[PDB]
Amino acid sequence: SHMTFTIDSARSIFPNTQVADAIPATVAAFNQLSAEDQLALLWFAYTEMGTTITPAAMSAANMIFAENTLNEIKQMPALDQSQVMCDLVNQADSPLCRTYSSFGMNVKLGFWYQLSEWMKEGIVAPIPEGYKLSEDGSDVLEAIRQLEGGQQLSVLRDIVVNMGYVKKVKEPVVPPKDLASRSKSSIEGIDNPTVLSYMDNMNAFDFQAAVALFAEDGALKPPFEEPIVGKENILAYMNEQCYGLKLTPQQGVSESAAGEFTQVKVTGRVQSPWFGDNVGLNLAWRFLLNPQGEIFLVAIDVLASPKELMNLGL
Ligand SMILES: CC1=C(/C=C/C(C)=C/C=C/C(C)=C/C=C/C=C(C)/C=C/C=C(C)/C=C/C2=C(C)C(=O)CCC2(C)C)C(C)(C)CCC1
Repeated sequence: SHMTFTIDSARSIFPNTQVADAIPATVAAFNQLSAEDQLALLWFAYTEMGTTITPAAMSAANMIFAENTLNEIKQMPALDQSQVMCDLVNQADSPLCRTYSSFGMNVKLGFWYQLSEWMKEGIVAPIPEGYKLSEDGSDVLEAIRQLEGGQQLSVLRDIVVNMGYVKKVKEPVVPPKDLASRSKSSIEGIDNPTVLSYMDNMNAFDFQAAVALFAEDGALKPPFEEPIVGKENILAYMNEQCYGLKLTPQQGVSESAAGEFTQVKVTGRVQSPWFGDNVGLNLAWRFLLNPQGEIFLVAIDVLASPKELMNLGL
């Protein structure tokens, strides 16, 4: 009397999948730096991207939620403005740091975008002119710079959402696309209707229909994060982060797994609404589907290199 799979065990499907281990490795080294090296580093890392980041639409959609905090920061004198940003990057326990944690990912990113423009403008205390990183800061920055552009964005995203204090409810409601404006996924080697439905629903921003594909104890595991377990939790996450994505699943493989479960690996690209033209992250989706065809786990990973797109069969 036992269990074929746990979420823990499920997470080992498809072991020859190389993830971009350098992303969290670099975030971990970033976390050892001083607050002033940290903010300067993000300044340099952010600013480097230039055109790669398309900040305009997402900022606009999300700014209602950050407006009051931002304007409160706007009215502070420079030394208070610096101190608040130091509090966020240090993960201090302040009411502002807690309000920051309650913001949705896209609100957090629009917040920092606004601070980036005001810093440029000198409405917010900028990074001191000619500020120069420590040897350790400099090294984290070169590590970032060695990554593919999408992976650098992953670093930035990871750092941003983990600032402030450690239920994300302050985000906009998601409009699903019109029924007349949706796209049907085609994946080479794969006809699995759960997988195609996951792709199509996610692409249409129909997160009720995507959550409906999961088991009651099913789980969605983002890149470098713990699994999110159960429909209410998965829907909440999808509302926070999955608006505006263009998923391009390209290939995959299906195999039977123990106890009439089915294991499905897909590789492809995502484009975030924050990304430019031709920026995509290469992803794996690794599904474990129970015998009833429902998602017990889907695990999304950023791939180490484009070589991993065709790492499929066994
Ligand atoms: C901080 C800071 C500053 C400003 C920083 C700014 C302004 C940063 C902007 C960064 C941005 C805009 C990054 C955006 C990145 C987006 C990424 C990398 C998203 C990837 C998405 C993926 C991989 C999604 C895939 C998924 C799929 C396909 C699924 O099947 C299910 C869900 C999910 C897993 C989500 C300044 C300069 C002031 C200095 C002081 C501190």
